[PDB]
Amino acid sequence: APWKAPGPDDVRGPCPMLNTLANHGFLPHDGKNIDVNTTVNALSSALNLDDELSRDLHTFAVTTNPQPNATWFSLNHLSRHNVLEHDASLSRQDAYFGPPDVFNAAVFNETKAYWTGDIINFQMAANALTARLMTSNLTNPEFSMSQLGRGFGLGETVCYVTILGSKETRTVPKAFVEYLFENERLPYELGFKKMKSALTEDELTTMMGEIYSLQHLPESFT
Amino acid sequence: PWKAPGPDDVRGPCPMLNTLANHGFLPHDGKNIDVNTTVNALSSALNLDDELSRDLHTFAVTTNPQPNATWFSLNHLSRHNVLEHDASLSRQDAYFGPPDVFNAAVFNETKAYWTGDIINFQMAANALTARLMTSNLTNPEFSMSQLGRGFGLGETVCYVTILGSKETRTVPKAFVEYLFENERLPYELGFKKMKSALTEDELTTMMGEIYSLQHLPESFTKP
Amino acid sequence: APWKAPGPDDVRGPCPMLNTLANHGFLPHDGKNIDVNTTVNALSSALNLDDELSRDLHTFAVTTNPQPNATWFSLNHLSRHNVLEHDASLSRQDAYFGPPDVFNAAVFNETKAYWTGDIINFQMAANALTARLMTSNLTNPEFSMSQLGRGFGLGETVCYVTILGSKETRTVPKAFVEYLFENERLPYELGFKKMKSALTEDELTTMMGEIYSLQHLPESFT
Amino acid sequence: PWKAPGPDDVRGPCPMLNTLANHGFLPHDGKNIDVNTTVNALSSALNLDDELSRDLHTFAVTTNPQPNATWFSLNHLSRHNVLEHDASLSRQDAYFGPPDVFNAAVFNETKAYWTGDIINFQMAANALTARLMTSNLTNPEFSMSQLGRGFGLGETVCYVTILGSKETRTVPKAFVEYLFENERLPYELGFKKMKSALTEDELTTMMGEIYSLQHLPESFTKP
Ligand code: HEM
Ligand code: HEM
Ligand code: HEM
Ligand code: HEM
Ligand SMILES: [Mg+2]
Ligand SMILES: [Mg+2]
Ligand SMILES: [Mg+2]
Ligand SMILES: [Mg+2]
Repeated sequence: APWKAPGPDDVRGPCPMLNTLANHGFLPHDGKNIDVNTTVNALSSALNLDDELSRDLHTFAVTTNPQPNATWFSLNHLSRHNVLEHDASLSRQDAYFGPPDVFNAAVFNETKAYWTGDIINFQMAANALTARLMTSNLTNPEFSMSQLGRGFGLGETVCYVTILGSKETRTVPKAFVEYLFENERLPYELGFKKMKSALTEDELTTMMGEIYSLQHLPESFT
Repeated sequence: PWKAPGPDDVRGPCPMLNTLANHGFLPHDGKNIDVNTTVNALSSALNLDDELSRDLHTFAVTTNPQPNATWFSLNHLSRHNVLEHDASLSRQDAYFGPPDVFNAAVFNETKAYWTGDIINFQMAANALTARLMTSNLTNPEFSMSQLGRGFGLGETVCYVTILGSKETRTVPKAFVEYLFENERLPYELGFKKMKSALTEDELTTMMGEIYSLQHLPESFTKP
Repeated sequence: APWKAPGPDDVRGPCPMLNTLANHGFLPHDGKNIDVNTTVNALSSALNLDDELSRDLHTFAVTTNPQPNATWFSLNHLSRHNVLEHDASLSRQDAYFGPPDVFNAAVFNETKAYWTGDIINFQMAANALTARLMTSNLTNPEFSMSQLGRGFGLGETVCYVTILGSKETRTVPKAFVEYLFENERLPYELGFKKMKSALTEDELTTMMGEIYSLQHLPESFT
Repeated sequence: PWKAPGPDDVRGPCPMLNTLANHGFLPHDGKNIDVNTTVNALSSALNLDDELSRDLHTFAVTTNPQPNATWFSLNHLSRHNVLEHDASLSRQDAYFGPPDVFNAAVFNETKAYWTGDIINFQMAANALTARLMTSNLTNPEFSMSQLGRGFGLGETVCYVTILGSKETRTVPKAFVEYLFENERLPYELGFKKMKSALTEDELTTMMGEIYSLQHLPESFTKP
């Protein structure tokens, strides 16, 4: 598949998947001026997400554009700390410790430890998210996790399992996920093909609850 | 054979010594255990090396309140922050409740990190890491000395390699759940004691291995 | 593929591949009384080795049978230290430290470190063998490595790369090799199919020289 | 710009300081380097944090034979078993030859462990492990104190993360080969100094990471 790394005047953000889609040219390769038609059609073409889900993700995205009531966004808008970006990411530093947009191999090394099989299931995904939340809470004196941010993390975890893998079996090959994060390239060469049955909002919300139910966080946690 | 403990039979915070008492390898009432009793029990039931068993006994007797004692009883082992410590896999922290008896809610956290039918060292490291972070975040009196940290590493190596294989560094998950939940050796699941006795040097090496696979904060207590 | 773990009265040896072939029933599942017809036909059927190579491997094997001039062997005969079995194995302890027949995860952990890619090439294989030789030399006060034993190690390394992988490209997927060693099961479920062009003795000998040329051992080494 | 060293220009065992002298970040003759010169050179050429640069200077001046010196020259750094040590990646052990100049045969061993076009921390750990074992097996005067062991870890973290990325913990192999073989910064290969300055704490953390990926004997010197 066509793919090109970002250059000096291209922008990227904290989302491994949107970065990947820009690298492949499903989104503008420069990462800029992403309109709602582009978002819906890109997420459909690359990943077979349902339009409603894609449109709602776009609606979230444009809240990071500093222009009031904007209808578009750019990938670097997404990076601003504690808007959509949050602490306890799986592959990025907390803003307190470093720029929270770029891939960090040490953070990802922690996450990967909890993927203790060739196939990632929801318990493993829940464990990784729990670990990262506890690590941030213990080490970051500016740690914050709002109700919204907690929901964002649940959605992000459901997304890498079920959009790279199977919403039906709630599993994904570990290699697919490592490839996406480490390369910001879709794992086509490992055999990845987009899902046949489009992921809906209702399916995503249901599965977010499932991940939540498998986590083992302190009762006082958000 | 196996017999449940009665109200006069003392037990402690160690799932394995409790189990050995229930089978009569140790005195069934859990009391007055001297070094020959410890060594015979660990050798006969589990084929630990005698040097390791003797050194474990030496640790155990430090929990006896009586000075210059050469023996201990299982309830002595429950004394908080002598050999017993926070972030146990199957017991409550002493701050929250009695730290001797099995606690299903705590064990449910631990089991979540044992992802397959076979537990490996990464899974075991993950469970210990999670329990340490949970205690640190929830217990306002949490303590974990370098000594306690080392104790936890030893305990984790013990359930994997004494119920399982030091050679493959794995154990069937069902063996471990059976020991903790029943305090009975998993004979009926096929368990047979190791052919090659576990030595102190092997245990020490494997403690470092578990440590190396954990993902705790860099500032977190080291063993 | 049919496969069964060994039971109490089955015997196994220090060779991960012969153990595997017994588990699949290409060799007698009990590991006993392996005649030359069985060896040649099993290595052909499972792995497509040339008959001459298989016959010569059998001729080596029977030297471990304590019966003088035996025409057959059993897998546990192979384990006897410093006959065909040698120090600096990739997945077994040196005899000085432990029984040198069974898989050891700590030894294999060292070996695997040198397979620094998803595809193992000859430089990586040479590096792993070099590392294990140096580790044994440094730690084992009874370390021995004869000229024959050194040759045996070269052959063993060429075998896991080119019999699980490709003699043509001199590479093998790392996952195939890890699967064979850790499971003593052929990596069929990962996509393994035996080579189309049978491996010959001449090819093996040539490639043994290639591995040798890529190693970085002390000049004083055997 | 870059200028080769002449016969009056002293050089030492550090590929990077030699390189910085060749580019004139350090005095081209390699002499009389004070703390402001060190800090300016490391900041301007490589964007190291100033605290790290100052502490590196403090190490460097211990190699000056003159007591109470606040400066050093590059050849001072070559003094065996002060900061210079055995099992270097690109230099001979002092027992076998001068331990300051680049040695292609030694570097050929090191490069063998850099298996792809990109060097990661496992590859770097492997190269260091191999060189340590080679020196131990071949040099009858081999020495590796805990201090020297730590020095080696720091040097390995430095070529990966100062030429490459501390964020991804990788570097292009060609950048590293270019620095060692030419003692010239690999500008023509696309190298640009890091945007986020490397700190002492980051370096220390990554030294522990390299250590954790090495496969040395359990008895081998620890940092
Ligand atoms: C317009 C659509 C999308 C938007 C606006 C968006 C936005 C974001 C943002 C702002 C973050 C950073 C949160 C943080 O970790 O601090 C993020 C992370 C993430 N996104 Fe997206 N995303 C989109 C689509 C997708 C899709 C389709 C996937 C499918 C795999 C995905 C997977 C992820 C994952 C797994 C993370 C977590 C990264 C980490 O924790 O290191 N995203 N996304
Ligand atoms: C004389 C020998 C022994 C002594 C004195 C001893 C002592 C103890 C003590 C005091 C604890 C409580 C630590 C804590 O979790 O707070 C403990 C826990 C533990 N012991 Fe032992 N033990 C002995 C032998 C064994 C053996 C042979 C095994 C083999 C499986 C074993 C497995 C464990 C495990 C897995 C724990 C952790 C339980 C948990 O975290 O919930 N112990 N032991
Ligand atoms: C009749 C045929 C064979 C015989 C007699 C034989 C014998 C042996 C013996 C005695 C060893 C132990 C050497 C040691 O590591 O100490 C060994 C190891 C080994 N064998 Fe075989 N083998 C045969 C066929 C094969 C085949 C077809 C393969 C193909 C992959 C293979 C792969 C290996 C490997 C990779 C090792 C090294 C194990 C290690 O170092 O941990 N062998 N073999
Ligand atoms: C004032 C700052 C520095 C001082 C005093 C210093 C000192 C030294 C010394 C004495 C050695 C020889 C150790 C040995 O291999 O025996 C050395 C080696 C080394 N230095 Fe530096 N160094 C400095 C800065 C740097 C920087 C900024 C880098 C970044 C790439 C670097 C990279 C290396 C490497 C990779 C080696 C190992 C060479 C080998 O093993 O062949 N150094 N340094
Ligand atoms: Mg974040
Ligand atoms: Mg406790
Ligand atoms: Mg061997
Ligand atoms: Mg040196």
